[PDB]
Amino acid sequence: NWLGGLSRAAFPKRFVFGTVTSAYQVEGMAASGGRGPSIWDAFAHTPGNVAGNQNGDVATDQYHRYKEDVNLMKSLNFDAYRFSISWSRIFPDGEGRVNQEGVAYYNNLINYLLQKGITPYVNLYHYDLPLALEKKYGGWLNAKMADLFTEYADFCFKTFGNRVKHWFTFNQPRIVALLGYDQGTNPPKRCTKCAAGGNSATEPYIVAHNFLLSHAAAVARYRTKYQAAQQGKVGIVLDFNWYEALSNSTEDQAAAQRARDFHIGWYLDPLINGHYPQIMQDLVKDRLPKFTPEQARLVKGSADYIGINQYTASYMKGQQLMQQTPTSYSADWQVTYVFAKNGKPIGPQANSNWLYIVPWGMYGCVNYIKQKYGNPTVVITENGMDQPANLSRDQYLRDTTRVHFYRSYLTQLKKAIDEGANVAGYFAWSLLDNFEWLSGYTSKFGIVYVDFNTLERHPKASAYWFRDMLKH
Ligand SMILES: OC[C@H]1O[C@@H](O[C@H]2[C@H](O)[C@@H](O)[C@H](O[C@H]3[C@H](O)[C@@H](O)[C@H](O[C@H]4[C@H](O)[C@@H](O)[C@H](O)O[C@@H]4CO)O[C@@H]3CO)O[C@@H]2CO)[C@H](O)[C@@H](O)[C@@H]1O
Ligand SMILES: [Zn+2]
Repeated sequence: NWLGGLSRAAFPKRFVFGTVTSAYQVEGMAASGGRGPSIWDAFAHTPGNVAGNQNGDVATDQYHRYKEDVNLMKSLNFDAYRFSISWSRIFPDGEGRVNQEGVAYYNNLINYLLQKGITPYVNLYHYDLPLALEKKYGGWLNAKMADLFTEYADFCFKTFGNRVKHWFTFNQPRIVALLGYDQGTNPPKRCTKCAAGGNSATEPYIVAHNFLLSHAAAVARYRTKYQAAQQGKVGIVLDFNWYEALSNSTEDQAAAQRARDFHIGWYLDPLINGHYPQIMQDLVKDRLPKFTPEQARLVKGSADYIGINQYTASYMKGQQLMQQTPTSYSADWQVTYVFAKNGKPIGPQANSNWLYIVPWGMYGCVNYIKQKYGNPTVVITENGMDQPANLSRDQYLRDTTRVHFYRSYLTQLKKAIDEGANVAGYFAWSLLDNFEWLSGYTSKFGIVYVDFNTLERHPKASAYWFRDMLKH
């Protein structure tokens, strides 16, 4: 049967199911309603940066249509919605003056969600640094971000936290560090060779450290000032793709473990254990910042739950660890990616070249965090796959591959939960086809189709799959 035995009965009592968007990717009204620009507005408006020179000026226009989109998610039997607040829609300059029209939007959205029985899970940040903060402070290169982010977070707690009980600070700080400061392909476009400046060997580590210190500072503010009255929770969202040793050789098994540590341990060891992974300390040395005892104690235990964005898996091949002139965060891992074993690909690709469909990676990741980190509370905060551009509406709606994707991946998550993993919830990326960063509107991740000419919504087969699976 097309549910493959899945239903709410197959998951723990009170397990949360939701869908996900992010502000810049869906809201639109990027330069209206008092919103100031983010680094993504500037980047997207530069010819050549985004597929087709597209941007998020209008996106899906959820700003005007949010009640339609909330009605739809409720009709599909989801319990929750993960979205983000645009920092520059609240503070157009990232600090100082509040945009009251921006505040009213998020109030109206949160209030409508609650009216319809949908739980808001709110990200404070999803790549969209106010452009004014980038220009004035140097963004995440500046330790002052901890203060700036904490004052922003404080405002959001004060204004929405009587209603919002489930917060996240950041989304995929690894991707910000990697693409913004190692490869220099997302804003601020920094890297060793880059026109904007940078250093691929040092800046990614500086950025990650500042995200960890800012997270900790915002959570300390929540706990000391807001928690007693509001009784909510604050976590963080981390990407984790699975790495499987290519063979059972000592060097391949080591390479796979190195990859895990440089990918997810980079953030989880500080958040769980109060220090960076030992291998990163050993290999990155002076280029890895050192937490003071006081900082490490602020960071450790600072996430009420760990959000994991889980998409894909790779095989890892090792090598003897070499003394190397430092070049980049990526090269520091000393591993070789491999995408076939025994002459067979690890899985077929979705539209995005990096996205290999490997449902057992979901089990790998969840089991791994269970066994390594003392079984912390984990929320699967994104999981999904994309269709290519230029299909007909009916081709988009017959998303048989995405249906198979969700059934397989959710079966593997169920496998890990049944083995004892402390997973509290699962969220599909995305509710709607949207602005997919460098891919623009050329990558379709939604369970709901969006016609980008007319802005009409049409639920795909995968939306109906969820509605059937999730009926109460
Ligand atoms: O895209 C959907 C959604 O997910 C969230 O972010 C995505 C990013 O949008 C996407 O760019 C990112 O891609 C990663 C990928 O996961 C890695 O596997 C891949 O690894 C590289 C490695 O860096 C190279 O050194 C090596 O040579 O090859 C491999 C490629 O096979 O690196 C890419 C970045 O290039 O994946 C994220 C999720 O993990 C966001 O939250 C959401 O907003 C996005 O829309
Ligand atoms: Zn509109």
